Amino acid sequence: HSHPALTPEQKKELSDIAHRIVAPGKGILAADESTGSIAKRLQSIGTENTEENRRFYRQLLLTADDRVNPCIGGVILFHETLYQKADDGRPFPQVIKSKGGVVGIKVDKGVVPLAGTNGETTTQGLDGLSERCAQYKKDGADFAAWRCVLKIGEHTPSALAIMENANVLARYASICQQNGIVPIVEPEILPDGDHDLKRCQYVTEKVLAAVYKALSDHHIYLEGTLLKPNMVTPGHACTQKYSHEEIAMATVTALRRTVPPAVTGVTFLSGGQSEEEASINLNAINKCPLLKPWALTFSYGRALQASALKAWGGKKENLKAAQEEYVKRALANSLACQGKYTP
Amino acid sequence: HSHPALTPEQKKELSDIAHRIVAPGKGILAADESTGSIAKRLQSIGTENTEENRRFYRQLLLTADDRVNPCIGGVILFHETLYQKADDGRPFPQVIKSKGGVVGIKVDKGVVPLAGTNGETTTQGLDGLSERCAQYKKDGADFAAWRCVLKIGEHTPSALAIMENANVLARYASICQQNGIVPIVEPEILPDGDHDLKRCQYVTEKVLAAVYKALSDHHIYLEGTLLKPNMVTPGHACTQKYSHEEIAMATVTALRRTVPPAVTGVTFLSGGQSEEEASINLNAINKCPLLKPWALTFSYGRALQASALKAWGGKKENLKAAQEEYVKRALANSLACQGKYTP
Amino acid sequence: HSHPALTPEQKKELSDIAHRIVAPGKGILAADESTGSIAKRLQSIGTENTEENRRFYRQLLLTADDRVNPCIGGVILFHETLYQKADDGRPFPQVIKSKGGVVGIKVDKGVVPLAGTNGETTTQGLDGLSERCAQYKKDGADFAAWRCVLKIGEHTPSALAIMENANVLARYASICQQNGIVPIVEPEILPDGDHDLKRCQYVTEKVLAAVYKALSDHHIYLEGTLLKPNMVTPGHACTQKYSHEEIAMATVTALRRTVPPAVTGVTFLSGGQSEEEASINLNAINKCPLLKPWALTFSYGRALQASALKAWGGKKENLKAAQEEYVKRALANSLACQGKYTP
Amino acid sequence: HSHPALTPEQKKELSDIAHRIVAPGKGILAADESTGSIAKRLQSIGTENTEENRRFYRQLLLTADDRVNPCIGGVILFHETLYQKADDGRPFPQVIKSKGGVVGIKVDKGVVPLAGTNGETTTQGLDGLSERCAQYKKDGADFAAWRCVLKIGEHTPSALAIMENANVLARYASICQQNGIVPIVEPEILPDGDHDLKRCQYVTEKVLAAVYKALSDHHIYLEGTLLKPNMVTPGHACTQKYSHEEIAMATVTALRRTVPPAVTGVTFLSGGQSEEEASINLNAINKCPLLKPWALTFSYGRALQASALKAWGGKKENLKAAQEEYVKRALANSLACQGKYTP
Ligand SMILES: O=C(COP(=O)(O)O)[C@@H](O)[C@H](O)[C@H](O)COP(=O)(O)O
Ligand SMILES: O=C(COP(=O)(O)O)[C@@H](O)[C@H](O)[C@H](O)COP(=O)(O)O
Repeated sequence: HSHPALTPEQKKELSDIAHRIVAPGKGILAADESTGSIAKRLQSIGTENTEENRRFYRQLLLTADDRVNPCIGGVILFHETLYQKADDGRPFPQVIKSKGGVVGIKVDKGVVPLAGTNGETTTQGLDGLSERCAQYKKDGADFAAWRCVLKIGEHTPSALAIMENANVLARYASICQQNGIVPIVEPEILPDGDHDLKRCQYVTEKVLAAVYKALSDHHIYLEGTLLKPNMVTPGHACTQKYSHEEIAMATVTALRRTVPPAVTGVTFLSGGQSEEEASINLNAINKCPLLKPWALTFSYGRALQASALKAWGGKKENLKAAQEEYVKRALANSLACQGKYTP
Repeated sequence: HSHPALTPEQKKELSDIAHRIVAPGKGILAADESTGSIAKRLQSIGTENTEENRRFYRQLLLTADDRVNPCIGGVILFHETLYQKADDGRPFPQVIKSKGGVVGIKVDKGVVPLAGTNGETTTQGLDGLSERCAQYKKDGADFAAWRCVLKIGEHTPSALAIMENANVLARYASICQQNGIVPIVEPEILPDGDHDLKRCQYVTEKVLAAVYKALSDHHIYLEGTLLKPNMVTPGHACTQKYSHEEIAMATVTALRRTVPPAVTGVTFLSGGQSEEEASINLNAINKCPLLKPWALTFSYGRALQASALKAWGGKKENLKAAQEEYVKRALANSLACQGKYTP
Repeated sequence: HSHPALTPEQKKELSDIAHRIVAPGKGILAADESTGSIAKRLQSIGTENTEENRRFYRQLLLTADDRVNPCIGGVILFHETLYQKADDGRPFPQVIKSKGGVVGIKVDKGVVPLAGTNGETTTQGLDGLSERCAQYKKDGADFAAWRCVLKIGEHTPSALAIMENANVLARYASICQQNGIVPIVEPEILPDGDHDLKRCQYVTEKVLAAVYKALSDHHIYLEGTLLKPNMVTPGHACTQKYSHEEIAMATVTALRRTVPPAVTGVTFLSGGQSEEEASINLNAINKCPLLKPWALTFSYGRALQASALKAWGGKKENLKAAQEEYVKRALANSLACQGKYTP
Repeated sequence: HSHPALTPEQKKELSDIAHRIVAPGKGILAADESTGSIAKRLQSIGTENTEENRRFYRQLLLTADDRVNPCIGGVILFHETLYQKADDGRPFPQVIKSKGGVVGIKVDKGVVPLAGTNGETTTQGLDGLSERCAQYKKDGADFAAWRCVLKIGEHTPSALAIMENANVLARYASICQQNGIVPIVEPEILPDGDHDLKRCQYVTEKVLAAVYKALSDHHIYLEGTLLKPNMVTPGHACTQKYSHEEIAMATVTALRRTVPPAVTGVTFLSGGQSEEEASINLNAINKCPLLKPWALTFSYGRALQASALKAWGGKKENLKAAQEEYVKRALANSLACQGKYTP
């Protein structure tokens, strides 16, 4: 029966925020690398994993010149970062906002093993999520991030994996919208394996269909949501080669038959793709002749920081050289999400 | 796992047929009134329900002048009719085809009561449907019709009704596509009751979501399908009044959050709407500012024949006057499905 | 909500019939071999597949001396047989009944291929099943048979196969109970393959769980039903050997964690098991130390007729020798379903 | 596919623990009243809600004379209590154990509102539950408690409520079994409302069916689990009166058609029933002529402490009088779970 989960005013707030993030030419910078995640980053460039270093590396990205402004409609931060400040004592959420970006916050607590499965998982973080979202909202966050991981293999993703992960994404999304936070559903399908393009498109189609059915069961406002899916590509170990147009067609197709037009936008994850690779693919996708009723932009992390982190190396004197690489990719991906990339 | 239900060639055939039916400005004429259905029609105009009369009334519609050609992309026939001929010994499927229309055939066998429910039902017709489709395909049919009925009330549509009806529509759709027949999924939600616009949009959204999840589970090719849903409107007995723009917004909205863009088209059912009423609403719908990734056309029966049948009255001398009323509505609805309706 | 599918009087009738069939020491004789099924039988013994021969072979079994009376609580017949008569012009349903047996009728119309699957199927026969059941009930039938086939392989039974087959079994069961016919749910899992005991128990557990969840969704009266499942055994081509106690434990276990105690009884199918083999296994099952809240009897066909058909060979003079083999197995299985078999 | 969630040794440990708790004549004492729960208790008897008072009241129950030993097979504690000690510095888990009881621990974190529903909820507590269970196991706990609340009303329990609550109970159960903790599934259906016995039995049957289907999907070992359901009774505000035999029949029936015989036992919750009332009903239930393949015992809180708490009143001098009332109810319920009660 009709028992509204959201009021017209609440729907407007969520829809407004969602559109802002994926506005034309705009994308998302994923700087939510968790503890163990960012640790490896700083490691690859002989840099002590200290809170100060993390605060510096983050400030480095969030303070890049204004050339990045029209390219970044949103940036995801980890809990720690959301409460750090720039050298001028300015809170990071303020830095981002001052540059026209929307502040996002990762609210999930990592994946957990699914018993009785073949190395499959689901993710936690629902406990006290409501009050957490109410706080984050007060502290400048307007959208959240929650990653679910699925993988292609012999008997995976299993029916349990798909069903459980889809249900948890809906619970998370539900709680988010209750606190004025735009939830970004992220049902990532690992690119690991030797499977081909077809297998990926198939699993993506099945997974995405289950995801939105769950979202419907939990009464979630699609307009006030975003989707962070994997692009459709062959396994990393696949022997067969495919073109950028082929993965672009497979991607848009898989999305066309599963993602309702009501969904405000799609912010792809680079999932192990090189900076250039992820940009070209995003461009191809936006070039696909088919009809796309939702924004097809980016939500990259490594594909946006790889070069930067490298140019940084931990040396403070390398601040400019590092930021230049980032602004470079941001500009590159701002065009791609418009189908104008031209390297 | 990847076990193709359709080949690329099979998908092309189905997609091609689907697009033909809903090509710009084109709609569908529902002349599949069954035995007891068409019986009441002929009754309302003091006319014996004889096979010859039915053959005449049908010929009357299928032979209207060429003004109807660009307006009719498809017409659904009942079994009997599919094997009848025009006065010139020309098979009806040939008449339709010669005018550029695609021939459709109703394959369901009516609704059956769902035990343990409050007057709810599901529909049968799956037995030997495959061989039936193979035959119909050979005899000129390219798409099929199967109607499922749902109704809004205290505890209806129940979870069983929605789940069962959605599953049967998928089985039907699956068998159709296996025989080169484009299945038109028709999950009609009766307009009966005193419920309002909101209640209808809610039930439509929930029902449509279940429908496409089932279609996905049964591996059906969305591009090779059409959707024949009810427009979103208040109950027939609703006290509150709504405008054509209001039902147009409620309709497009309900569709935007449930119907994947891959679906080639949506052919609305008039469901008790007057000829004019159904035309204006279809126009409003196509006028809705929102983004519509699928064709929003018509699949009317009464809203296309009401006046004709009346002008006919059984008198053969009234052939011209009758056909004129039909051509009138066909032209009226061809514009509407383009958002250009006049008064 | 509470909308009774059955009245107390209707539930009593169904429960009563169900208990009668599986009363202590009683089992079921499956003589519902269809057209192509019984054809091979008569073939193996150089006998023309004529209606008269079928009528004779059937009469041969249904007229065996009274020693079989306490052993047979029910016998399933094919449509044809249900309307045939014994040499004395006595209708077969009357013969069976006069011997204290309940008459059953197969109402399904065979399996159909499931598109998009690896050789998987579902079964049809729901069309006009209601009126069919009303007739059969009038003509002496009190319970029905409907076989669904599932098979173990790489990716089978698939989620579609399990879900579809479980739903159809529920629709069938629902219609049956509406017409005073006790439905026997038969979710057979082919023993084909080289899988082991564990794999079978696993699939059986998963399949059986889905079956009863569907039965619940369709509001079916468990007490007024029976279950005709496959025993838990290794694939026919399995390399590993198992004892009668091992398959008995695997069987009872798989049933204990899926079959609600409300289910009046379980009538196992022999599924390619030799006459002796099926008897010993049924005995072991009834000997299992675990707690069994339902009757664990038989519903054999070949395991009950193999020897008979052979001793017959088509020769009318062999009537006695043939019936003796049948009575032999019936007596053998009457003990087994009591755990008193005496090899 | 076959990917064992539990080893034979793990299954044995869980099954063993489960049987111990519900051994003949034994029941469970629910002393897991949370913070706000036990607060009201101490309030009703003018007693400051201090940790010392709670420690005393708990010690009071866990140290009752040995007459309670054969009556208590298990007792559930709240986190705090699990780490408190008796006056002799003996850890509570040790007190319980020394008396032959199994120690249980509530691991859920309360109910949370389900958005888009009519006051419906689900419960949280899955985050870090694994490590929590590993710790509790080390600290003497062998089984856990997790309460899900459902309620009967106009459109409740809704499909979302039933589906979500059933899935969370399965996740909880899954994690528990991975850490050698026997999970007790508690899908409580509030007795609030003016509904009758029939409505309750219906909802209980539907809810219980969904619960076990979920448990199956998550591959949980039924033998290593217990069920804490509500007895089937009319709403608290129901106008119609029923006998103890009537609710006993409705209860056993609802359980017979939903709870697999593999489930080791059922520990009913008193849910607002008076001490006497809960005892008589438990007796009637065990007196029901129907077949019960699982233990039908108790898991009471108020129905076991009501009189005690009252006789205590906070006064230390009232220790004996208080414990006597508890031992009284424990003895009363030990008989009831055996069908030998006799007021
Ligand atoms: O003819 C129709 C044309 O539109 P569709 O809904 O078929 O598309 C509709 O108007 C329905 O048939 C109408 O409800 C007839 O119901 P009836 O009066 O016979 O009891
Ligand atoms: O007759 C039977 C008796 O037991 P039920 O399984 O019917 O209970 C079974 O033995 C099956 O019909 C058998 O697999 C026949 O298959 P077929 O050789 O014709 O290809």
